[PDB]
Amino acid sequence: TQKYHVERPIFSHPVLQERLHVKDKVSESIGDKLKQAFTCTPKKIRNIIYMFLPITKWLPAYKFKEYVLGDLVSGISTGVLQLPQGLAFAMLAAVPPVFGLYSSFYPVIMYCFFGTSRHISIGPFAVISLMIGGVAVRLVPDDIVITNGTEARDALRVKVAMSVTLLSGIIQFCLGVCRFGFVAIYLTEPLVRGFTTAAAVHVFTSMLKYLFGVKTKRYSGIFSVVYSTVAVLQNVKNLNVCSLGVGLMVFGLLLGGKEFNERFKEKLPAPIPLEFFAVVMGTGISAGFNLHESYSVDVVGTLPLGLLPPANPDTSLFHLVYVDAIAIAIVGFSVTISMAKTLANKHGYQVDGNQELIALGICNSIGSLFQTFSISCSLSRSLVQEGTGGKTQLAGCLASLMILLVILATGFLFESLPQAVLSAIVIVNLKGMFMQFSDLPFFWRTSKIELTIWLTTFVSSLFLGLDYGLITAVIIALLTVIYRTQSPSYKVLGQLPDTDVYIDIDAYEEVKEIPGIKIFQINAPIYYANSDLYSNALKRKTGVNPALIMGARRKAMRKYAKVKYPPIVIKTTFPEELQRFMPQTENVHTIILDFTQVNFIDSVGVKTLAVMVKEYGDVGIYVYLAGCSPQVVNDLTRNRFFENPALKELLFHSIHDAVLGSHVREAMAEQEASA
Amino acid sequence: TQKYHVERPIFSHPVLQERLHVKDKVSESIGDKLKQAFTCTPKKIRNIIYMFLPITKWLPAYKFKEYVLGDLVSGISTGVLQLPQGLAFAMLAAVPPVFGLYSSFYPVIMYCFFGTSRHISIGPFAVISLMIGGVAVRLVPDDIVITNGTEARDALRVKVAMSVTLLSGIIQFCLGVCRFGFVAIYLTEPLVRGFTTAAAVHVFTSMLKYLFGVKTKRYSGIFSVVYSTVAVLQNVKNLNVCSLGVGLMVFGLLLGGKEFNERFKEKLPAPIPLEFFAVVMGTGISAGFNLHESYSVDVVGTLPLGLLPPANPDTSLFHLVYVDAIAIAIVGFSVTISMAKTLANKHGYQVDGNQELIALGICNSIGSLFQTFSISCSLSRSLVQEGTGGKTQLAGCLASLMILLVILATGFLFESLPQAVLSAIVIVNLKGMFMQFSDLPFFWRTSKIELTIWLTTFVSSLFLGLDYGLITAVIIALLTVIYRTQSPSYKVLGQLPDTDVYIDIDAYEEVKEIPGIKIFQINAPIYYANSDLYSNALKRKTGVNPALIMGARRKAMRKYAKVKYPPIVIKTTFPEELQRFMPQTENVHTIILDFTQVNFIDSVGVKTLAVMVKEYGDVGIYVYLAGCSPQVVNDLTRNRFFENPALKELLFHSIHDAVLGSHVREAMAEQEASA
Repeated sequence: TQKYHVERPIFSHPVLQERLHVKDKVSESIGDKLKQAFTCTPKKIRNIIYMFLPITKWLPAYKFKEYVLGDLVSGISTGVLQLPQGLAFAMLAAVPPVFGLYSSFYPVIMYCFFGTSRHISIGPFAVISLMIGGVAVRLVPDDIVITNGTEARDALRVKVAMSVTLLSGIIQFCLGVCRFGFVAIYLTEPLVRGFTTAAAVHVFTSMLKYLFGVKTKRYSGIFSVVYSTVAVLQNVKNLNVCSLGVGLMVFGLLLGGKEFNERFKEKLPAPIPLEFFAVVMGTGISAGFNLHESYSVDVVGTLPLGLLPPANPDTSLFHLVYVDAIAIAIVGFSVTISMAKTLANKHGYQVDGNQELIALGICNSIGSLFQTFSISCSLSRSLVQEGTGGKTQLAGCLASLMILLVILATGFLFESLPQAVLSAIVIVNLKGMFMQFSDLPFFWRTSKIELTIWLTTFVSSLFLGLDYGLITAVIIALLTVIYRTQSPSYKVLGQLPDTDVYIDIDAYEEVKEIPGIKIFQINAPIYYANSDLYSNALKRKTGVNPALIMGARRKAMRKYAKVKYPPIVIKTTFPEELQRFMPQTENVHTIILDFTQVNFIDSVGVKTLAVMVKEYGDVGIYVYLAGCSPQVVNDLTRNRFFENPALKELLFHSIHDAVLGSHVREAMAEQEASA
Repeated sequence: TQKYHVERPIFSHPVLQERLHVKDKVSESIGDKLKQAFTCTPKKIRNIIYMFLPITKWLPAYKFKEYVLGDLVSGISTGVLQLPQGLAFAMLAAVPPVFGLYSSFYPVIMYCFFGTSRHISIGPFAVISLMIGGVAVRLVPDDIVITNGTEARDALRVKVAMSVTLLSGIIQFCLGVCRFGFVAIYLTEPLVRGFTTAAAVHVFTSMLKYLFGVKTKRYSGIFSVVYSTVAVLQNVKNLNVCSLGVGLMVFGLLLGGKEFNERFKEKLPAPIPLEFFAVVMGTGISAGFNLHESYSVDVVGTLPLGLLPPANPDTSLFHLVYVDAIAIAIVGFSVTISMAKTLANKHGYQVDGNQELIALGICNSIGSLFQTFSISCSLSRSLVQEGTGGKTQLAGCLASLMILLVILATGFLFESLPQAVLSAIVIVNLKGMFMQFSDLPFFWRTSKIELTIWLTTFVSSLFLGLDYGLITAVIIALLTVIYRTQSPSYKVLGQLPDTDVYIDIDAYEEVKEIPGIKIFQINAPIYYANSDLYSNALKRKTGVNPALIMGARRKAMRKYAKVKYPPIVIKTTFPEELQRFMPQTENVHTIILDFTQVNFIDSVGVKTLAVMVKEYGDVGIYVYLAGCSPQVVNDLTRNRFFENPALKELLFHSIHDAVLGSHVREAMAEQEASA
């Protein structure tokens, strides 16, 4: 074997630098980058087309042998779940459900043409629908001045909804083309899991009132979940029993069917789309028993059979829906990129945030001309597509084809459909995300920092609106790194004999401390927020406090009473007469602070290091720096730390190098004192 | 000399760990900390008294020999500047100036008894006065229903001012006693410099309208500076010429006097208090020439001579001044701790944020009973106290004594005092902070990160209210560390022969790369926000892209066409027949990623590292980890990275250790292939 044997001299900073020569520093200029990426080679243009327009990329990669059956099953299940869930979001958004039908067909195909993620399901989303409904209510109130019909009111509501949807689409496209979308590098896996869980709880609390069959005022904004829950709880007295009863029966039936599908996962060739049987039996019972006026239950109502021509929305209303459209676009992009990243990490591939944002923005912008409200990623549909075995985006295309087949022919069958059934089917297909709470014990016993980031994201995202909840979750997520820096290892370390290794004294029982040597290590980049903490930790853990040493020297003195710079370290001037009565200690001649684990030095860090070196020299203690990175040396010579040229020799390439240099200097001092 | 000579075996993780034994892990329990700090020794109680009540600490340390003359001069100058500046803040706060006189005497003495900083000047501050005036206007408008006097209106204004001041004092005390104040570890030196500069510009723009002798509506809140400047500019047409003229003459006189004092700093024994001569000549000219009705200029008015008894403020109004008092307390504490830290770093000592907050809160709370509005640190007075040679807080006591001597006897002399003179003297004594702009070129050519943090703090603190401006300046200040992490060194490094040193290949011209070895180093803690960046940088800079290698192998294949886990690294299975037509490269057998510079590993980092190792093994490339810190090894074994026990041997204590281990494994493989 090749034994670890090296014979080199000491490599402090001056003696190492005198053996090295500076580069020629090859020219890396702005013009060199500028002329590149403009030659317009066929490969470059093909790559640009592939990145911007990805449908032409993976269609030749599609394989008929092993993808067709899975894609067909996934598309069938996606359409089956997309019908009533889309209707539910539509009737939640204070618009007729036919507009939800439009918003379930065009955007999916447009995202298939332009989107990157191949496993998420695109369509209407809950909190987007709540925002749209709140905007429409704020513009067009419940009572407006135009028998006693509401067609004009619904027309005004859909006009303002289309206006805010188009504004959100344009601003999303503008953000995407302006290279915004790098923030997808944020949104940590606990963070996105907590965000999706909070969104799920928001959907549950939003559709709880629709399950109960009670109509109340809609709440949008901060503290929306608690206000909605209070509104539901205050109106439980005014309740209908038959709608709640049928909702509970369909709830139990769907829960039993899902448990049966999970229990018999090995037996059936594919999971049967029980969500279609559920809705068809629900509408059959509603039509047969005629609950719409016998019990006066809420019904989704008549469904037009049309494919209305494109229309230009109302631009003039953009002036009042600035912040609303901004919030809608931010939340939609965040949810879409969150679910895309989650599914990509689940499978193994990757998604592009910029491409997702551009595709979503242009999709919303074009679909707004098609009388469709704002879209996002449907989390429940995305998980069920992942579970059933989705592999491509053509499952969404099949879902859109099924939606179209319903619209043109089957649309009049759902006129007698209770909204409680839609609410309950949304809850049962959303119950699959409440199993994402299983990471809480997965994070408690394992990396509690992920636990607290998950809790912070979930709390700030549930009890507060998503548009500010996610930005504050990201803020505390990134300040978590700051906190982790502010609590370093702070370990004093020695060495075990006849080795280069230097390990914590409280680690392994044979790393004997070198007598007279104290080595302090920090696992932090020692910037302003922890420079004083580092100084205090060094003064405490190593047991060498310069202020305490000076105080002890002064009290011993009073007890016994009855350009050229000065040297950094002054020798002890107290004679043996005064030194007879002293609190004698180990009297370490040097302390070395290795900088192998630091990343950079801040200006406050430079000042703290300089004053530390000055204080220890005033006491009479040499201070050496071990293993400073070239960036750290650059940050030191950047400031006025190296104004005194007699500080370049306090720098050492390694801890062992610093220890050996201290030993050599001690031997030289002893030889000079003797000889 | 002691040459660096070591003879030790290879120290990969298993062979190193088998030579070490785990601790007994001495008991560090909660109860051990709990019983400590409750024995109530005389030293402990004395230290608690010293920390909470510091006036008893440094009074015995006061020396009559070298402090008396400097303290007397500093106190004289502080009182001289405190008189008209305090009057100006009072008449800006929509309250009679006598209340500013009260707010210039009691709080200074109370802070002397309780405050820690020994060089800052305590009194009224501008933006605090703007907030108080805005609150008083919002509660009591300009036109209220109670000849045609305003004494009742002024009484209501001072009542609401005292109420909000007391609320700010109580909440400041509550924050201080609740150990809040650790945020003083933030507020970097560029950040506090920019904050003070923005505050100075706010004072200038606020008192510009008072210099012009025009009365407009007061603006408080976000974008206050631009609104105030627009209000001043729109009313330059409605102007008086005599007040502006006398303001310009006193401006020029004070500028000339300050330049003369600076030019003759060596000659005079002490800088003469020209601010007293200025105000006395101004009020003498105002009384003699009688401008109050000849030119109808603004006059500070009659000044009562009283020491009014303590009164209880209006508690019931607390319900409406929540956010206002919160902002006032936050801004006051921030300014005080900022100037305290700046002066402490200028001199060398340190200040306690918690003690400063407690002292300020209790000072404001008690002084609110004395008909005084909210206080803070006066920046201009603090700098002039620092410059004149302040050493103790008794200079503030002398300033308060001078203010009292003015109140009881000399108070009726300032009845005929134009407000333009007060505005101009504030500007001339505030011009000393506009020299703090000199750090902009000190930061451009030196550590541009400090430049951008300074610019961010100044912009967010000037063009936006201080209460949110400072919190957002802190937010971007702490995200600056995140950005600095997201742009690591990203250097591929080799070694120079016969040494342990490993240095960047683009550094010094003799660090020859070991053939078949690629070493990648990151100066970042490789968490979620830069894991993908690290992977891309490794795949790009080292020229080894596993996806590209697999693609090249597949294209060569198509060209030539006409629990027990599997081993991590699979041997190349392509025969020599297919290997004849290949894009042959260096074919590095290993790549080693040293973790000496990283601080921790995130869960996303663990996943990225695992998938990286898997991909490189699939290609057939060994991956080793060099110099992982014990925290990094703990973070790796924390996750499921070490589920496969054949990954513990990819860990090495040093880069040279990993290189030698790779060499030994290559030699063993060659020996096995041959023999």
